[PDB]
Amino acid sequence: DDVRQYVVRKPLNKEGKKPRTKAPKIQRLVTPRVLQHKRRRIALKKQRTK
RNA sequence: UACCUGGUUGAUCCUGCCAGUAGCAUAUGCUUGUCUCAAAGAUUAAGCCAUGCAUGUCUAAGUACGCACGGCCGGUACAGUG
Repeated sequence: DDVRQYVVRKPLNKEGKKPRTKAPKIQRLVTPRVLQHKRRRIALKKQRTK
């Protein structure tokens, strides 16, 4: 299950400022970039063996 | 530029040093218009030190929920600057 729909967002409201919400960047989140990095590492291993 | 000169005697020839002579380094005195370089708290005390400064550092690429700013949509995980 994804965790992006449970990140605690803090509401921001300041005197004279438009209100908004803030969420942190989720660490150790498996993302396509992470899998691509893992696959590139595996491909480098393949290339070295060959 | 491989150079000497005065001084021992009544006079002479010597040994011989003293004193002259030129540079170079520090100091000092007097004087000083232009211009280019340029040493400089070593010598005595590696003595003692008020104060300020002399060592900091971020890229697309470690960690950004500081509205501290801030949007080409804001249920956006993380826009961006930081």
